[PDB]
Amino acid sequence: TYSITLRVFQRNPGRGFFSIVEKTVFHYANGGTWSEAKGTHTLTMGGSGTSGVLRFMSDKGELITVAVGVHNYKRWCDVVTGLKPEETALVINPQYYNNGPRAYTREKQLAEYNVTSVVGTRFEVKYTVVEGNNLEANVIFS
Amino acid sequence: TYSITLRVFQRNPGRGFFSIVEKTVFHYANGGTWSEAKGTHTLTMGGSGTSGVLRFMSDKGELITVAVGVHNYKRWCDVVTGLKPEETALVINPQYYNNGPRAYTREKQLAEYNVTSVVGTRFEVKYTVVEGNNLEANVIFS
Amino acid sequence: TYSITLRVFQRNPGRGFFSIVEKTVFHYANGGTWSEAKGTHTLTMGGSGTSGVLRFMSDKGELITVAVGVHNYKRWCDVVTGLKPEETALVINPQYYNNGPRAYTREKQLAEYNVTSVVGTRFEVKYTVVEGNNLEANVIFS
Amino acid sequence: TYSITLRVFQRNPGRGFFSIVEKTVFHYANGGTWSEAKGTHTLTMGGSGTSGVLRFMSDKGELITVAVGVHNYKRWCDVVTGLKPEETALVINPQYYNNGPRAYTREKQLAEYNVTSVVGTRFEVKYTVVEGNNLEANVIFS
Ligand SMILES: CC(=O)N[C@@H]1[C@@H](O[C@@H]2O[C@H](CO)[C@H](O)[C@H](O)[C@H]2O)[C@@H](O)[C@@H](CO)O[C@@H]1O
Ligand SMILES: CC(=O)N[C@@H]1[C@@H](O[C@@H]2O[C@H](CO)[C@H](O)[C@H](O)[C@H]2O)[C@@H](O)[C@@H](CO)O[C@@H]1O
Ligand SMILES: CC(=O)N[C@@H]1[C@@H](O[C@@H]2O[C@H](CO)[C@H](O)[C@H](O)[C@H]2O)[C@@H](O)[C@@H](CO)O[C@@H]1O
Ligand SMILES: CC(=O)N[C@@H]1[C@@H](O[C@@H]2O[C@H](CO)[C@H](O)[C@H](O)[C@H]2O)[C@@H](O)[C@@H](CO)O[C@@H]1O
Repeated sequence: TYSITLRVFQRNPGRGFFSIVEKTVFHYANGGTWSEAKGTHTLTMGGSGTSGVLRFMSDKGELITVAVGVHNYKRWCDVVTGLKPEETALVINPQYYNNGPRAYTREKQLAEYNVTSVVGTRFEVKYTVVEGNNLEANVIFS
Repeated sequence: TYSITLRVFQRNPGRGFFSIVEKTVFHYANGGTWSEAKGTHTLTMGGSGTSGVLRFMSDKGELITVAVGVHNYKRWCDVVTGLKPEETALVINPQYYNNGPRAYTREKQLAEYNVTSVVGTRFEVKYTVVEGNNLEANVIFS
Repeated sequence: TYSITLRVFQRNPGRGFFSIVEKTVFHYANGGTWSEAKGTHTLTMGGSGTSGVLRFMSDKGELITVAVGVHNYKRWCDVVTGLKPEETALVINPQYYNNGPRAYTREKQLAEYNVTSVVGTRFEVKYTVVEGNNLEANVIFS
Repeated sequence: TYSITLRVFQRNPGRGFFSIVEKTVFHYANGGTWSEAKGTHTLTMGGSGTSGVLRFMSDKGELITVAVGVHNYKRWCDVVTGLKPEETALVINPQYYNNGPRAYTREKQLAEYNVTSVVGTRFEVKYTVVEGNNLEANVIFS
């Protein structure tokens, strides 16, 4: 199995304050489960080849998704911003598979990704433990 | 908009103890969001015609999903038990739409549903506020 | 160290739904901390001879406290019901020490305790692991 | 009633990640309760003249407390760092009253306070709504 444990850092009150509004797990690799402990979020997966998505909403209405997973035994991540209300995590997570429009991002196996949204919010995912089965990453909103 | 607020009642320690491992929102009706407050869980939706699923896992390994939504201006619900690890909420939620195998259950517009699983766990969903836009239901594991 | 992990079972929607409104840790035995994981609550203490209290409020307005700790290397518990708003856990926890009015209950070192409040709500604390340093109990509201 | 709603911002992963390990409510002004909603924390009090404390622990072992309250109809705040394990929030909260050693900080009725701990962690409490009965503050760790 693989696990990915996320710590969420929100840096800048001017961007508003984000909370989780959805959590999905893709069905490959015998699926997986999200759990929470001590304010952290862990995705546990049945092997290499699947992923999960957290969707966040800010108190200013901004919607963004963070995807993490393991592809061919290496971690990957992506952040999608500027989402419409109908673009739920249930819509987004499958887009990384079955030759969907985001598959290329999964294939990159990124240990770090940075993107800034249409309303100016800075997002970074950065793995702090980048190899092995017990992976760790910081999700930073700025 | 419609909201459905759930209170989870776990009755019987012999069944183990369940926690939420996934939360999905279907993309119809401009989507929606899950939120938590005072130990309760609220699905807020952009109109009639969509839904969301909570997947639960017990500390004895049992996996079950609870689906709630609004179909043609009336609440509906379903509970699916005996799930395999690969049958995530991401798999289950869409099965209520696009002529999927669970669409019939949504169409019933049930205000109450009772089912007992293969390992003997009793599940009930019961709406306590059954009409209007601010719906309320108890989810009982027994 | 000693830890006590609690699982909260709520049986009867007629009593309303309870959530935690305060958590205290008494200062003996190098204190301790509350943490949450997978819907469970763990009090971790620096040794035998201290305790902590969760105060709960129901959505029907009922206030009650659950105390757990270790006294002379054996677990103990208590439940206090019918609290007034000013009787916070900060008031209650110290009453088990310094010859306070609740010390007698700590001294009993109970592995189980049952009480019914004046409004008819049944409360039970029952330890399912009653010996050693990694203690476990169910807290049952009914 | 007075309420104080807190949003917690953590800026700098180098300081580690903090989670709440205790929440107290002082017994004056008919007490009060802590609640959580959408990742925010609200202290609801029966009137002016009381307070509550959140104690946080980082995953690097640092212990700190944040006190908020209303004194003579104006908000107040304080932060105490470098705590030993036995200095729980149960010890700290009462120190703001009965001519205790921290009363002077309550009496200042501060809308903002900044402190850096001996290990280099910056803490700020800043009220964003500083008047009326529905007060709001950001708690920033850096
Ligand atoms: C080893 C690995 O990461 N493989 C990835 C695939 O994962 C496998 O997918 C199959 C279903 O096709 C099955 O669920 C396996 O258990 C799982 O390991 C899959 O994610 C593909 C997607 O393009 O990438 C890798 O091949
Ligand atoms: C009024 C209502 O509940 N209608 C249901 C449909 O919901 C609509 O679906 C469309 C997309 O087809 C769109 O998203 C609308 O905003 C939404 O109201 C849909 O759920 C169907 C599924 O069979 O049932 C009703 O017709
Ligand atoms: C071993 C044990 O449980 N002792 C209990 C006491 O606990 C000790 O208390 C002292 C403070 O007086 C100190 O904090 C120690 O670290 C702690 O172990 C205490 O709880 C008394 C209360 O009457 O009961 C036992 O003796
Ligand atoms: C109006 C106000 O904020 N008064 C503060 C006091 O609060 C009152 O305290 C008494 C108990 O002595 C009682 O609990 C009241 O209900 C409460 O309003 C108290 O906090 C003092 C502490 O020095 O400060 C103000 O006077």
